[PDB]
Amino acid sequence: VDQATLDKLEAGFKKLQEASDCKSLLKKHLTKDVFDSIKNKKTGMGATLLDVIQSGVENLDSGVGIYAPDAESYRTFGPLFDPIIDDYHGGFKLTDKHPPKQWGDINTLVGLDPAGQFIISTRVRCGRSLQGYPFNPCLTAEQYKEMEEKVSSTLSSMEDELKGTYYPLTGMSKATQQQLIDDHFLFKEGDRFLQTANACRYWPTGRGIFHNDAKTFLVWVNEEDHLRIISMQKGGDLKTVYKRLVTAVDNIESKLPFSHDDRFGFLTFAPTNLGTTMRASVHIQLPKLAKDRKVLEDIASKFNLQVRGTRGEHTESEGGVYDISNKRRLGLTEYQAVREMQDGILEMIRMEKAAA
Ligand SMILES: Nc1ncnc2c1ncn2[C@@H]1O[C@H](COP(=O)(O)OP(=O)(O)O)[C@@H](O)[C@H]1O
Ligand SMILES: NC(=[NH2+])NCCC[C@H](N)C(=O)O
Ligand SMILES: [Cl-]
Ligand SMILES: [Mg+2]
Repeated sequence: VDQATLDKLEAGFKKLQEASDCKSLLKKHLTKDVFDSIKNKKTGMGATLLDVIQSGVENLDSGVGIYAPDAESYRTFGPLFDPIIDDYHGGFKLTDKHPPKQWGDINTLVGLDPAGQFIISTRVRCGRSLQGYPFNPCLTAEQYKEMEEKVSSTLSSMEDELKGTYYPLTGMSKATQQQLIDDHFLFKEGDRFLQTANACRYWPTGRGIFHNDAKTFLVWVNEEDHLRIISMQKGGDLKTVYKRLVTAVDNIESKLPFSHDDRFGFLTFAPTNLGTTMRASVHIQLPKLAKDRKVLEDIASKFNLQVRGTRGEHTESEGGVYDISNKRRLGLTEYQAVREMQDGILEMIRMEKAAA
């Protein structure tokens, strides 16, 4: 590590202290004992502790605040990642090791809201990393194009329900883009947390979205992760949604080599998406229980569920519509993950029905 870097790190660490109102896991776990212990480390690709915490330092409002420039970062800066991963994922020790991929008995899933008075839509996604490629911050503009090439090709061989067209962000009309974002299909453009983590370089080169005409199956290309395999649709038919995602992933996995860590499961750019990389969500309306986003969040937390705005994380709820999903992704199976969301939603719906 050079000198200019340490200057910004020492300056960054101090900033986290003078932010009495900062509640990010970064501040909560980057002790002076942890800071000094690794701030002088660098990875084979030149990633430093600054490339890891820069986003959380510049955005005190972050909930986590860090990212892994390359797979090696997860271990080079273990002292910092390890405790953050443990806290977030509901308890993941140092000796712990994520379990083997297990979709589970899909047949055991049920409809989330029959009467259809609360649930608007259901969605489940996973994240994958192409072997041979580092994470965003370590990518060259040429690598974004290479990766875009590989993924688009592999997806052109999707058949039946999973058959669709790849739409590059480069050349996409502002109208088409804005609509796909507003319809909750396409990832938003320019996220401050990602920008400051240098995850958006050369934008929009190599970025794109693949999806079948129904747009119930989608693959985000080069946003936060190399790939994001999405399955979504209106209603609470979690069974179908999950089943579809499973089909897609198993198929895609037989064609593209994805990075998998003996301990962290499937590797991702961010620590909250490790392991199963699964975020099973629903856009739900709970008028009585959501009489204060805060009281709703306290309820959901008891079920290991997370609450997000209608347009995604770091956004507000629009017209009572909230994004509730399983928070944990590492330390449990795909099946267990999707189940925490299922079980959690079923109870909250009940609590809502009995609510005064
Ligand atoms: N259950 C859902 N129904 C419809 N859209 C969803 C659903 N869950 C999330 N979304 C949409 O996914 C997009 C990305 O949201 P974000 O919070 O970044 O989640 P992620 O990165 O895990 O996919 C946003 O448009 C959000 O509105
Ligand atoms: N997509 C994600 N990694 N979301 C969770 C972290 C988001 C942001 N870096 C924060 O810590 O607030
Ligand atoms: Cl994260
Ligand atoms: Mg996202």
